[PDB]
Amino acid sequence: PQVHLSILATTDIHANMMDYDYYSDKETADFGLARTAQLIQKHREQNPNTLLVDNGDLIQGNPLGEYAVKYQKDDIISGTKTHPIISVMNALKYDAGTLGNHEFNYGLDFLDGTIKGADFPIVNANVKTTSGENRYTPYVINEKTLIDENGNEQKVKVGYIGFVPPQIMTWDKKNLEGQVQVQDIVESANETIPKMKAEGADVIIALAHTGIEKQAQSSGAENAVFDLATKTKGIDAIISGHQHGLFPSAEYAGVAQFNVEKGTINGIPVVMPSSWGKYLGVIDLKLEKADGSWKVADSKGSIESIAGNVTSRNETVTNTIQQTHQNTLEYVRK
Amino acid sequence: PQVHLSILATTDIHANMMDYDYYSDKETADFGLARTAQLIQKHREQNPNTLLVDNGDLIQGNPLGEYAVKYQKDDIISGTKTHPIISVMNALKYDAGTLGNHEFNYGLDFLDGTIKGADFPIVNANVKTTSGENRYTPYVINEKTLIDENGNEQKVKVGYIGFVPPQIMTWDKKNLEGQVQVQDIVESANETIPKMKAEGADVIIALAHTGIEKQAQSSGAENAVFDLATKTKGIDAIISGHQHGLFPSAEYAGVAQFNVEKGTINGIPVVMPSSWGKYLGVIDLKLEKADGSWKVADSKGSIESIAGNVTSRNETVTNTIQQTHQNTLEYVRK
Ligand SMILES: [Mg+2]
Ligand SMILES: [Mg+2]
Ligand SMILES: [Mg+2]
Ligand SMILES: [Mn+2]
Ligand SMILES: [Mn+2]
Repeated sequence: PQVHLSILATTDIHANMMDYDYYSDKETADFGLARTAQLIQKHREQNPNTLLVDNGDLIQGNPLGEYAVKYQKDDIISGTKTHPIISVMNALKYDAGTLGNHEFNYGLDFLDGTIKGADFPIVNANVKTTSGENRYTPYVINEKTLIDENGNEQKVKVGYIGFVPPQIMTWDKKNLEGQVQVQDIVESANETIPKMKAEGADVIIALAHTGIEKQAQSSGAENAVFDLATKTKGIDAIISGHQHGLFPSAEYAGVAQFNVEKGTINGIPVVMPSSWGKYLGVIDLKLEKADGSWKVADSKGSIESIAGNVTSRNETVTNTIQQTHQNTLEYVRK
Repeated sequence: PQVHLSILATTDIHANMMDYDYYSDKETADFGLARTAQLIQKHREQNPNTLLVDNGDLIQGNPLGEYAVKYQKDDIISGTKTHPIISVMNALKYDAGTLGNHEFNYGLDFLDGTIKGADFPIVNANVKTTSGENRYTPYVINEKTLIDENGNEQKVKVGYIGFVPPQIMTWDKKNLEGQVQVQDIVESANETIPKMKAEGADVIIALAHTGIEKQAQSSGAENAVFDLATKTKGIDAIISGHQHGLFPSAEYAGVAQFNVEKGTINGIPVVMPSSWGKYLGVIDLKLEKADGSWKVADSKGSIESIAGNVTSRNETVTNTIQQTHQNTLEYVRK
């Protein structure tokens, strides 16, 4: 009897809550989480066993992100106020998030404070203190009661692990030098996966804030998804970002280890849903239990555009962010 | 009897030649000089006395700009090959251009090489050598034979002067420290304008790669257009950019010195046509001659969107850039 599990994913939102360009000071139809959330609802309606994750580069990039750090830094840091972007994610009932490089742009304290307000775990395994301790929650495992194809309950332990590029040491040198170090993405995965398996994880989802190259690279690579898929063992699904590209896409047809039709790399489903909420990532897993152990019998990775599928703003996003958005308009209009 | 002179302006194109997103690897209708050039053609058909200028942040920003610096650096530097973006500008018969902050991202030598290939002058008055000499052509004056409203010829000397924000010393510290310095925008204008008037300039156009604030600022300001308009004398038209905003726009109604209906600041027409070719700036001057000297009798600044006015790519742009664009696709796809 199988379990059909769906994972929905956003990446590189870059603080675009509304379908709005603060620079031209105009509405747009082309991007924004208020539009992507319409796809999220649609997919949730299709499968009760649905998880929702974000892949980082979330809280920074436009004037709304600037507004939050300028006007609410102290209260966000203390946990008094929830970061307004995190409030949206909370309203949407995200199950997990992770850190992109741009999460570090406003300093470590603001990031810690941002994380404090999330209802869901925000994980990262490769950023460490100067003495070698995990600087963030490295992974989490949640026991989920999923419904199988016979309608029966199946308890399945789902784990999330996250990765950021080591190049944050360059990009955010001022904020980070002397305060953290960053372990190679693949080496972090290999160190951490065994622990997740020991602690009972049945399905492991990588929130890999890192892109895709067509061939192997060595340690320290900025865009390491191919290496994650080939050099590790135990990851069942990979969410990709950072490059602001699309995966799957036709360009990868004929590249060793890639299956464009299935959206897989080395047999593991991978999705990279563009940037700014222009696409939603969708991974389907068919889980099969044997010998008390779960495996992935079949999978697919796909992406869906908001273009042509979405024509209006999601009310949950709009209602949640509205005040902050109007505050941002005032801030921008000086 | 008057002369109607029209000035068309682009700004912050950021190497978007085609209406194409290299990151998602697909066509867009949203931006690109190939679309803006359709507005250029339309406006040129409306008035024989038309000038065309670019306001900087032109050669950098996307993978096409990267392709040029990576694959053609040596030949661009020597002047052996024209920068492909500059070939497009040459083909569209631009009359002048200027330096935005991003022109410095690839170093001083590459920028010098890029400029060598332009058929038109690229001016900048405020970047200086460490000893105080102008690092670039500070201004140019061209005697134009314009046609007045009686159909008669009128020789009018048009000058172009350009400015970049002094903050390039921070943004491009590695490329610039110890090699140039940057004079305050207003102070550069006040130093340079008298010389232009001495050399006979009748009409002076500022290619001001700098944005707009609603009230006065002091020396060293990043966004200095208000101060240019109020603290200098002798500028007849200002092209603004850098902020990626819109001007004229309704937000400025009721702000002292601003006239939204006419698109002026302190009586001088100003335009800021968004970014990436999403708008074309259009300034109309009605020039009158009294006693051997020209003055601007009436003026207007306006911007026009490619949205709703343009539905296809301009052939001169496409034909000129096609090979480079195809090479860029190969580069991006690896
Ligand atoms: Mg960063
Ligand atoms: Mg990133
Ligand atoms: Mg700029
Ligand atoms: Mn990003
Ligand atoms: Mn720009």
